[PDB]
Amino acid sequence: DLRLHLLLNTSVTCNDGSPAGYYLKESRGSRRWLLFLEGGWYCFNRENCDSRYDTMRRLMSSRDWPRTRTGTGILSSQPEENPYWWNANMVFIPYCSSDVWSGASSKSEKNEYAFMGALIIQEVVRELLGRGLSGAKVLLLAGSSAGGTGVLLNVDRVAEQLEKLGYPAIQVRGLADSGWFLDNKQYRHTDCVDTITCAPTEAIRRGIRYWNGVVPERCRRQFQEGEEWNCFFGYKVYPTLRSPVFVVQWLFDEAQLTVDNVHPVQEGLRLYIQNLGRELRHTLKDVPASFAPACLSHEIIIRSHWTDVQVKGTSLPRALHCWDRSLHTPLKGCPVHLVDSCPWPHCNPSCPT
Ligand SMILES: Cc1ccccc1OCC(=O)Nc1cccnc1
Ligand SMILES: *[C@@H]1O[C@H](CO)[C@@H](O)[C@H](O)[C@H]1NC(C)=O
Repeated sequence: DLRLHLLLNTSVTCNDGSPAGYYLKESRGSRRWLLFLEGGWYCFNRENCDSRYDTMRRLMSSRDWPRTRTGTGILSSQPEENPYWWNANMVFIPYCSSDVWSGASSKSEKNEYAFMGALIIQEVVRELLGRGLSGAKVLLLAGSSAGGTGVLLNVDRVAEQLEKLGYPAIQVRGLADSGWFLDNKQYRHTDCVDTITCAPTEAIRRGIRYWNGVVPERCRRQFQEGEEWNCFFGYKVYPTLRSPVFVVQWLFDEAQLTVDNVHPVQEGLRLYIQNLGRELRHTLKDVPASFAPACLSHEIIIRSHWTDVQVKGTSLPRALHCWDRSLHTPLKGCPVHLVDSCPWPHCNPSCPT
């Protein structure tokens, strides 16, 4: 199991001011480190954050966290469950900031909640250097759903932090799972007046101001003041990134469909769904490290059965291993770019049931 450590710097906090933290299982023979960001939506104003505190409190506070957690999927230490990185040092960072890992604002006389996601990642990295990370050769920052978007927003900052601290030999890389969203037209639509009616772009623009949210520097410089919300969308931020990033994305992601107001399918909805798959596939055509099956699902990398899905005969653990080999051009029988071309959910027989 992975063991809980609360941060020694207790000024870096979850939403309610309790200390943030991480779960760790060391592997002393290994110089590989996997730091995984949890997901779980977000909140963007006082009223909706208050509701989240009543019934989603573990995503806002460490008060009730358990002392241990079992590693699953890519966080498993058994080769049977994790063919890719079973011998690595494993870290699970709980999401308790409700800010897509972007925030840098403390609780104060002016702020009911703290939004410190960007500062939590930096503080975890700092405290791990004293526990073995100083001797690493590869640090893979991974994450699912809001945590996948968090990888995109934070991977280059982790790289800059380690360089400035004097560790230029640690190779920082990202693995973004189910965090690559489209700011597309919705299937049915409403003007932004509450949580359920506010479209992704309008909700993120309000959140960024509420959280004091920060985005990667090169993307910020392209879009400029007031337009930083654009950098939460993978196809817009990815081209600006310098660290290698592997992108895992279902073509018909369930969270994407929910934000699009989609739930015996007639012509209009058939065309909408087929167009969404085509648009997603278009955005990945120049992403050389990617895995994108034609399934209706959400998240995969910490699921126990993540080994089952294949694209063109290649599983996800195999694709990631091929990525590792490519970063030692293309490799015989060891592909890294795997995107389905069939146009309807479950046209791939390996999709999750
Ligand atoms: C849509 C989006 C774009 C960029 C960055 C983050 C985003 O949203 C993450 C998320 O988790 N959304 C969600 C909405 C309702 C129910 N579940 C999930
Ligand atoms: C605690 O965290 C803040 C914010 O990341 C940092 O600037 C500060 O120096 C830390 N405190 C100590 C004693 O390192």
